[PDB]
Amino acid sequence: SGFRKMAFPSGKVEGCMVQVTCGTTTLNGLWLDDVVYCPRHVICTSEDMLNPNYEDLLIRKSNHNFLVQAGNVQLRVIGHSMQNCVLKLKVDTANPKTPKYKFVRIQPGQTFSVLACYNGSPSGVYQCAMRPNFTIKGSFLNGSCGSVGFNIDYDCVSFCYMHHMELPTGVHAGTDLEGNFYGPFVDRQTAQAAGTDTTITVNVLAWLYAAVINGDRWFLNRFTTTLNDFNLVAMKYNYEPLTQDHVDILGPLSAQTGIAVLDMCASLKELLQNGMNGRTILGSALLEDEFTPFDVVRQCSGVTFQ
Amino acid sequence: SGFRKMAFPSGKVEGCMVQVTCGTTTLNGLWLDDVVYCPRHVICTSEDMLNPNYEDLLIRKSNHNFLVQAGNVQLRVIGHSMQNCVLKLKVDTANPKTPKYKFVRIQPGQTFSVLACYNGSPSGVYQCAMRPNFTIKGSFLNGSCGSVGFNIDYDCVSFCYMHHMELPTGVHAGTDLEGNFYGPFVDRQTAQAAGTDTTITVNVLAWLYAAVINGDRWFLNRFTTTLNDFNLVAMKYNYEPLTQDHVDILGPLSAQTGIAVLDMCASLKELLQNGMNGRTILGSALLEDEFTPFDVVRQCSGVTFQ
Ligand SMILES: *C(=N)[C@@H](NC(=O)[C@@H]1[C@@H]2[C@H](CN1C(=O)[C@@H](NC(=O)C(F)(F)F)C(C)(C)C)C2(C)C)c1cncc2cc(F)ccc12
Ligand SMILES: *C(=N)[C@@H](NC(=O)[C@@H]1[C@@H]2[C@H](CN1C(=O)[C@@H](NC(=O)C(F)(F)F)C(C)(C)C)C2(C)C)c1cncc2cc(F)ccc12
Repeated sequence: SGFRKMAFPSGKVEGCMVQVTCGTTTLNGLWLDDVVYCPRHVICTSEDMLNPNYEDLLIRKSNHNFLVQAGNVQLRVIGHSMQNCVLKLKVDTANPKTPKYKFVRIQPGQTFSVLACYNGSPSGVYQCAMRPNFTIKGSFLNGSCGSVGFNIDYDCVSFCYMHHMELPTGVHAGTDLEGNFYGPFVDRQTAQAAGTDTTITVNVLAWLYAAVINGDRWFLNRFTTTLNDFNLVAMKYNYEPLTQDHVDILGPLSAQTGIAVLDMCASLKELLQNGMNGRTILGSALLEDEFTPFDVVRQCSGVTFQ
Repeated sequence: SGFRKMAFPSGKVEGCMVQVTCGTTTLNGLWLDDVVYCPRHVICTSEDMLNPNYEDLLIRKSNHNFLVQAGNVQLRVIGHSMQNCVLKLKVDTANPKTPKYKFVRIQPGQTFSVLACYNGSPSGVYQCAMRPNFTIKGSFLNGSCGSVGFNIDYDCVSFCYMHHMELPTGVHAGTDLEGNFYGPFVDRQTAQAAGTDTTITVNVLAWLYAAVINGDRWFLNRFTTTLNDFNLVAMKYNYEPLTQDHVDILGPLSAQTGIAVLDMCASLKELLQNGMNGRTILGSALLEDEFTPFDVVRQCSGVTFQ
């Protein structure tokens, strides 16, 4: 038992991280087969980054303008190109540690592990959700651009996120590995801002089920509610609507606990209207929304990866 | 910016995990050089584990009673011995992935990363503190015994914890890597129980400093307090006493924020007496005590490991 924000083991990703230098800018790259992926704003200078023009900036660069450090070993760049907001640096060595991988784009509401990196050196790993407003509440300092987010499905790494920038509220914005931003953000220094967020309802319900599995039951009640009357209540407290597909996804968790999905919604309703009255759930005094139903089945059942 | 419970990159530990089978019991082992370390209760049966007698049980075993799986590769056990509560299985192959390592025993109040493992296969990584009562609030299911806790200091893995057992409150107990239990727990099936805990005061203060660095300031005040009058207040709310050495350890964080340690104690005093009045700190509605001053300097400054 127990319940933690748990990241995937990071070793397979650690073996892909490298340092990319262009000019006086150093950031992180992802080395898979003979390509290094990194944020294209590496080619910008301080005054470039105000309103930059990346096709112009890139034609003025040469392969030798890019220094790639794999540990204490240098890699010749033998080619370069831009794909959307990432750079693809072709190098003369295939990464012998290349795992089986995929480039996937995730949905707001889904979770992933982030291997925070500086100078190509992994610093720490932690779990994030893609917020409904397409930001992530990460932990990132200067030099962390190019760090990636990922999931692991048995032996295959599905890369979903590359870090580009921190917004003024202290949340983080980036791209999928094809260089397309999550949300309405651009790799320029404008006045862009997150935009209003919502709470991920289906995830909160999944986490209430994790609590019941781990013995917290005080918030249960005999009451019930209909999907419509619940979705009424979610809308007032700035929660996302719950769909029938969310109810279906919660099926396994409902069956394991014996608590019908709509009954747990009645509990959530009461928790939203009454607060928690000084009690806690899974060590939290807030309703937690960054565990998916998958995540809960994962720790409360115990699946591994090889 | 941002602040997360962040684990160390786990790759160096992942390359050490193996599966140990003896009879019908399977658990995890740690393979360093030519030795596999694992909980000695692997040699027990269901009826053995009531009041077991390990020297007797071990002399009845042979090297071939121990099946060791390193991935899909078997390792001959060529020797076995007991050291306190762990088994040392000498195998015929040195682990080529053996990192630089140390076996260290930690203090209640310190933190570490846990690589949860099943059947020798890493499942997830997360951050824990050693509670004042020598338990850890982990996340562990059947088969997770033998999973290890660790810290990384540049390139060297300091192993501090091996998982043995779950107590009835759902917290976890185990040993250091020399086989000596943390706290008053035994690898028998008795009625043993955690025993009363306290909140780790110095860690809460470190986390308030992390909040100030990340822009939460509402809990600040001009007030001050003396160490004695604060330690008075800690004792009522079941917080550990704060020592002058704790104040010294908080020095760097005090200097970076401009908030004297004893001033932050006055803030903590008010937070304990008044609650938080519906506000949050670093996304928490509770005072968090599982980040050390080191941990805070680590994310709010950005140190890596190679
Ligand atoms: C990566 N190592 C670094 N990010 C950047 O350098 C990006 C990149 C240009 C500036 N920038 C920013 O993150 C800035 N933010 C913004 O322009 C905006 F708020 F998002 F609009 C800023 C002001 C330096 C934070 C471009 C936007 C393309 C990076 C990554 N994570 C965190 C930080 C924190 C920092 F203090 C500095 C740099 C960070
Ligand atoms: C490891 N794979 C497993 N732990 C054990 O098998 C240990 C080990 C014997 C029983 N045990 C326990 O953890 C039991 N707990 C206790 O006896 C006590 F409460 F701590 F006193 C119990 C009742 C099965 C949980 C010895 C004590 C030496 C393990 C590890 N982590 C979590 C779990 C959860 C489980 F449900 C079962 C086994 C677990």
